[PDB]
Amino acid sequence: QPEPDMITIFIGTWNMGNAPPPKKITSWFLSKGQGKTRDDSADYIPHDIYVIGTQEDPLSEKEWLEILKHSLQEITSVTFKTVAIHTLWNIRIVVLAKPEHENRISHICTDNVKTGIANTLGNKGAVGVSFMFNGTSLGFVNSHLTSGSEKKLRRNQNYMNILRFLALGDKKLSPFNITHRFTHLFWFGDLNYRVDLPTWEAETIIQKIKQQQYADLLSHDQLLTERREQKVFLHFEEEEITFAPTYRFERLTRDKYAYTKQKATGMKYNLPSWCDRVLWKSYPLVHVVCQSYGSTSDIMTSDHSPVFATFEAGVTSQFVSKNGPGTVDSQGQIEFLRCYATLKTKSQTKFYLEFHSSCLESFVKSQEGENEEGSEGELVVKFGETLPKLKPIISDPEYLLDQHILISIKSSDSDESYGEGCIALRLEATETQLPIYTPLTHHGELTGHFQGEIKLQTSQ
Ligand SMILES: CC(C)(O)CNC1CCOCC1
Repeated sequence: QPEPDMITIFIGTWNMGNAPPPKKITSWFLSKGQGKTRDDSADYIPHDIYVIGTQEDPLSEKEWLEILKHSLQEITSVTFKTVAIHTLWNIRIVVLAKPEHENRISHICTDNVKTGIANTLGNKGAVGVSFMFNGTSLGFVNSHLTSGSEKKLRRNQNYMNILRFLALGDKKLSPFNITHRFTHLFWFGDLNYRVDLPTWEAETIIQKIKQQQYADLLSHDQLLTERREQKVFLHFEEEEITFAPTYRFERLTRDKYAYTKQKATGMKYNLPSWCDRVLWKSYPLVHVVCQSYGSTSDIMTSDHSPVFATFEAGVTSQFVSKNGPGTVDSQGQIEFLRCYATLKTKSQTKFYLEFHSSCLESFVKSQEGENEEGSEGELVVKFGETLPKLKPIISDPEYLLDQHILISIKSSDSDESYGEGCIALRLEATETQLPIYTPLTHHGELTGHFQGEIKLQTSQ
């Protein structure tokens, strides 16, 4: 039985509106409805992993697991295994996997983050799951962010609290938040970003939706505009949206958007919006392809429609050589030339680098760089030719070229990371000086850049 080099992953997000689901929800898991939908010829093919995020979920974990498992069994004739389930209030994530994957999955973590303070603490936040699939780390986040058209800044704040405080993946990666801990990170949920148009334009918006003319609406979508302006979800991807707004519907039909202000809405309008979203961030030069992104048309118990997304995701095998793991492989090395960090900090401390990677027996600290001033005011930390030679555990190029090096630039004074980034070893050549680059972020905000050259020696 060969190990896979690619799996498919289903992501669902559904705000259930505190109502039980209808008797049949199979269209969701089949990626059928509006948008980028899955070919009928694939309907009996199971995805490898199904990750289901709900919000406003009224069901017990047991109730929902029985619906999900019976749904997938009806579709695929496979009895899925439960990898993990975690619930914060009415926000839930379920991870299900094909039985053949049970021994490939390990290091399962779950966590939650509650957002807001006093007033604004009590129902919004995120749940998440991580695990290893053979040699590949996978992370999944289901968030229900602050509601209301005039709270986009709060949503952005909720996002930063979630990525700072959600404790998933390898704790040894102490400088790194969830946006650096995983080969593939999927973040989805009722993110609650709205189409920012005047209230008076409500019937015009509905007209456009009925004509399937989304362009003038997506240009006002707050998540797209906040992402363009680098306010949120920096360095994540989202597939093009080609499905109607998923909120806010009258229940039991999809023929009507309920947008007008009511006591029950706090006297707020709910203009039709793409509240329900799936984004991802994968390490550089790893295969990840979105093969569906859309909404169902036939599940109408909630004021939201479910959203699906599916992905091809590259994965690697759990490599054993005669040498590593449990020692170094002397035929392997990673070298760095002409390297420097450019930082936005207004502070003057010395800095050093830390290199983290599962291809190393443990993380490596550099010497301090030499600080200089850039021509436009910047701090430039020069490492030149001074960075250490990294000694990987395995030298085989079929392993090493699939690996990544995480970099943190840390203050000598405080040992606090000022920026984090990631370099792929998927090079065009070995034993050859090649340019490398990563942006540097901290708390998911851009803080600088790291650039230079790499020289990678493998056993070939
Ligand atoms: C690295 C690449 C293949 O050129 C683009 N892939 C992106 C996928 C999602 O996260 C950021 C990287």
